[PDB]
Amino acid sequence: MIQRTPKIQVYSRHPAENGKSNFLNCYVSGFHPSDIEVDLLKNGERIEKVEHSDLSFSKDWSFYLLYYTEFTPTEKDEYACRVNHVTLSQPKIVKWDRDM
Repeated sequence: MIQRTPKIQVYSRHPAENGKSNFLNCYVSGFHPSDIEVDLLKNGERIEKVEHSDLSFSKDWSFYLLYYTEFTPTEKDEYACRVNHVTLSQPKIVKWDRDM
């Protein structure tokens, strides 16, 4: 058996075909087992509709999850990714850097 802690990246992108749109992305990578809980938070509160969740694996040992949704951020609001996994003794909260 193997277990691997997820790596978590939080970042924003504008789709080229719709440059005014802005997406907040969670990239949760390299984890095992696949059982996982992932939320986007806005001001400590969970975001309800998250347009997309794309799950894949490399070889059998490793999963990859892209979690993302459109958003309109102000300089006041705060966004984060919360991840819970059996490898983590406490839920991992990764804040969005407004420069990324």
